[PDB]
Amino acid sequence: HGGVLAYSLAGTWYNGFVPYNTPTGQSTIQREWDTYNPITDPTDASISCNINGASLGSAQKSATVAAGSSVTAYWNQWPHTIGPVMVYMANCGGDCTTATTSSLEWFKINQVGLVSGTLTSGTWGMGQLVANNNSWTTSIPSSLAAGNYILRHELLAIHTSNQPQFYPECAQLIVTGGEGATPPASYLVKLPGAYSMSDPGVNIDIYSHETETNYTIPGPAVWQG
Ligand SMILES: *[C@@H]1O[C@H](CO)[C@@H](O)[C@H](O)[C@H]1NC(C)=O
Ligand SMILES: *[C@@H]1O[C@H](CO)[C@@H](O)[C@H](O)[C@H]1NC(C)=O
Ligand SMILES: [Cu+2]
Ligand code: NA
Repeated sequence: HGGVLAYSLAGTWYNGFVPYNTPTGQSTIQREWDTYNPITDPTDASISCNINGASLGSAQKSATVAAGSSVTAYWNQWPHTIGPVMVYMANCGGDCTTATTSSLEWFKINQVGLVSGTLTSGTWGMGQLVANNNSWTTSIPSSLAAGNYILRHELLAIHTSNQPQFYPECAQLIVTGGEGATPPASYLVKLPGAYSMSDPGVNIDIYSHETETNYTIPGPAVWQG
């Protein structure tokens, strides 16, 4: 329970949205997310940028960063330790502030699932996130084409048998520089669309598979540039 409260993007601090408070008056690079609760339906309409995922209009900011830049997301004191961490991006195809995030083409730039051990006693990316000051650091691909992008962080907590808990947040970026590269169509997915309850990593009971050492992370392959 929680989410991304703030960012450090290419050396600069950015405040995130404050959940449970009204969006009126708030100003952030982050899309509006209203509660600490997970999205439990993998096909939920708002799974791209959480509920309500709304733009802040004139108060909506965007972080300008070079392709190749390091981007860090900071969480609350995150209480869950079992499941993957995933970082996605999507071209807004225009202004991000006016973009419907559920219509975008999402590609994955970083993930860490089961690093070693078994589902129930192993090391997960989410455990690594907690251990690293409740934060996750990865780079925007060096080659990425300049443009307007959403940067999306997602935690999939799978500690409750057969109930996935998706915790997504979105931040608006202006990506500068780069080398004009775009991910091929095979890396691109929709949100919702990418996930379902037939995915082995989504509809999972870890407690009936306590010697299992494989975990196929849901969603597409990672596009590193
Ligand atoms: C730990 O994260 C907090 C934000 O939650 C940040 O203010 C602080 O600088 C971080 N500390 C270190 C040592 O990275
Ligand atoms: C682990 O491996 C088996 C095949 O050996 C596969 O059927 C199963 O879905 C995998 N589980 C996950 C969570 O990826
Ligand atoms: Cu929780
Ligand atoms: Na904008």
